[PDB]
Amino acid sequence: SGFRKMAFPSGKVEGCMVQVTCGTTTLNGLWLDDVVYCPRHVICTSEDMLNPNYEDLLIRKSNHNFLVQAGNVQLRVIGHSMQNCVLKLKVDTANPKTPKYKFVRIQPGQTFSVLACYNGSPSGVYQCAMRPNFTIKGSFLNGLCGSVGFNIDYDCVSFCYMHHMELPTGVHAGTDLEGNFYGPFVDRQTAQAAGTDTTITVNVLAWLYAAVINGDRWFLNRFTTTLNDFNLVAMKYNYEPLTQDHVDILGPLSAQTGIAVLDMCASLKELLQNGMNGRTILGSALLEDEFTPFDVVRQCS
Amino acid sequence: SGFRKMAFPSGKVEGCMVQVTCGTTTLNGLWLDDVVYCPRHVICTSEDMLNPNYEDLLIRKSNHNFLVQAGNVQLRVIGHSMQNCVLKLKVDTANPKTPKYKFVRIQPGQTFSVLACYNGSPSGVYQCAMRPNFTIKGSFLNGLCGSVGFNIDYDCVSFCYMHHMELPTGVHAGTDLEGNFYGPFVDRQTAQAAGTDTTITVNVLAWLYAAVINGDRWFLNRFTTTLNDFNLVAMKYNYEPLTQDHVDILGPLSAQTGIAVLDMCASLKELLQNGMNGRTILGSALLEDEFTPFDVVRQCS
Repeated sequence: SGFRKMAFPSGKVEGCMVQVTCGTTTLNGLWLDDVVYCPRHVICTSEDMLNPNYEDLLIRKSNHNFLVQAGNVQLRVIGHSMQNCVLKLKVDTANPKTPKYKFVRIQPGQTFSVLACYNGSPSGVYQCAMRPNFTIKGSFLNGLCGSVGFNIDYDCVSFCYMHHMELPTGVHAGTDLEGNFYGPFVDRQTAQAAGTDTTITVNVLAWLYAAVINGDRWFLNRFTTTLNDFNLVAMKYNYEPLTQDHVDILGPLSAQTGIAVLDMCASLKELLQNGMNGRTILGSALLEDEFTPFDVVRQCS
Repeated sequence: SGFRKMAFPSGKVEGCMVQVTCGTTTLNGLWLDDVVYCPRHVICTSEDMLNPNYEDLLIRKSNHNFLVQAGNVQLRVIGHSMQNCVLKLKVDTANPKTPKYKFVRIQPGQTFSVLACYNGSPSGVYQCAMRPNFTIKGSFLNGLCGSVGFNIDYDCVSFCYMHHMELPTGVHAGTDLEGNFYGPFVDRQTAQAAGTDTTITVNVLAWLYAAVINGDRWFLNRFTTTLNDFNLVAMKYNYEPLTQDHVDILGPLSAQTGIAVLDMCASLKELLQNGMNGRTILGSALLEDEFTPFDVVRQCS
């Protein structure tokens, strides 16, 4: 039938985006209260990025080397500090548009919205997943460093990602808002390998439930299986192993559709082995894994 | 490789969404200056919708039957008026959050962002195309009547769509902001057929250019063709005919990639006839038609 990825409304985040320029390098910053968060690599020349000593580089910089703009306004940097891979630029003006917010570190396979920004100006909003190997796919953040990923729960913006770099493979890597990289990556222009990526099994199951809910059910069979038997097949097709926590997470969708989680696992098992025979599910010719069980519940209920 | 659909930042639209309740029916309204725009079918009972005389129904209603809420605020309806299929509720308070805006009527095959809203509260943002048959696919606006589609150019929000209804097939139908339906549809609960849908040829070509730009070029062949010869094949696979205006529209992408528009048409011709042989283009197993040439230019340049 049809099922679209949905991003959170970006309004609350838009009012926090600023421009941070240092030398010939301009990237995006996040302005929350009297602090502007941005990738520490803003201080690096192209040469510096090859093997930066950030401690030593940061020391040479002065406040007045950091040009922070919010629209047409110029915010004066009062003090600069480094927390892991993120720079914290203290300013004398609290952002009046600061929303209720938390910093959160998300798990692999979870989803969030990214407000893609160029030089402090919002350009667009994307929905994406953190891959099991802690990268983001889609070639949508190229040179848009400092753009942030988030989720909105009630009135609160939970910031979970800040874009730092493209790996040589083109995939995106970044940090949480405390500047800790997702995955084994470092903010240096060197060869770095992402792990083997795997398909997010729980998400694919969620999406199949979505398909049933939307009347697209051709793939449903009258088999069931055990987690153990299913996971043998999963490993073969580079699917993340399915846990009891995952099964527990899928309960509401199982209850809504009257399809036991392990029965849905049996239908996936058959799709993996036989393919889709030139057929589509929710208008897609492949199995989609960037919708969480929560995403499906929110959109389908 | 990878290429994600991007919605416009929704902030400017978020501040315009209101709740309009009439009887047991609650839907979304657009609050611009001292006017609230919403589907006229808000005044209809479930029974009324089967065959409404809107003129007669509107007459029975009074201002005080229209409950208009902006967050926790209650806006008093000063006067109510009907322009085609949209109700215009005059209020005594101008929206202080009114952005620079235009009302525009878009062409079939064009794209826009939809701020999906439930009862005046923004829930999410989607990117979509107006199908050649003047419907919207994706089952994302169900019961979210009054949600609006838009584009943002510079500082200006160009409103182009207001959601009214799902056709019995489940696809979405709606109007421009002057209340003129897109396509042959009416705001009545009766059987209505959408035209045969066709694939948006110019958009598919745009997306192939996108694929080349992102290093995914396996489908490129050393053939060319004429518009006439191509369009013979297109008609066979229910593709929109390609015009010189379309070719002219694709010029910048042709210039960026060094691939003549008619040469790209020849590669599409081959994809249509032979399929994709279990291969993907930009991570998709089918030919995507919801990215305009403009969308591709904005995202890839």
